[PDB]
Amino acid sequence: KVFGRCELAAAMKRHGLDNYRGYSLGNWVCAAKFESNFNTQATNRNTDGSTDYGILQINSRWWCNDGRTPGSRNLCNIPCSALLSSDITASVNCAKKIVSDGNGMNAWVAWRNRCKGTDVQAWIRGCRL
Ligand SMILES: [Au+]
Ligand SMILES: [Cl-]
Ligand SMILES: [Cl-]
Ligand SMILES: [Cl-]
Ligand code: NA
Repeated sequence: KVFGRCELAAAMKRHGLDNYRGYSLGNWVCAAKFESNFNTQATNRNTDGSTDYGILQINSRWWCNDGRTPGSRNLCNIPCSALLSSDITASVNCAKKIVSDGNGMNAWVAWRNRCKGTDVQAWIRGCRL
């Protein structure tokens, strides 16, 4: 599923991501945008063999289990395939855990290089929230 910009914002808020750990909704969306371009089915392989899944490109090294990432963890306790679902609940609960891990949203390289310090608010401009 490819979400609409305003559509994902709504979903993200309903699931309490809006301002979770102090990160405004617009930050979360800017992330989704650059991590997956709003497509719940996005997968991207990393050189180290781990794999990024979902709207937030959650990694198999620590957060989910794909059964193919030698010596990794599954800290969110979920098959990485739950992160490719049309319902974003799982991605959202795993992100809450990820973002609370000490480094905040830097955990998402794309957010740091493309969202951090930008007018993230633009991402929700217009949305009926
Ligand atoms: Au949802
Ligand atoms: Cl594994
Ligand atoms: Cl949803
Ligand atoms: Cl922080
Ligand atoms: Na795993």
